[PDB]
Amino acid sequence: GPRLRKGRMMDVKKCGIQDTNSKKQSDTHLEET
Repeated sequence: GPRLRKGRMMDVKKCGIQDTNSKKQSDTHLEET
């Protein structure tokens, strides 16, 4: 009934991947800031 805000179910049944100091790359030559 009362309006709600974001918070829909997300990765809950998954292992919950954690990225502390990890980095990702793409096809185009991209740099991490």
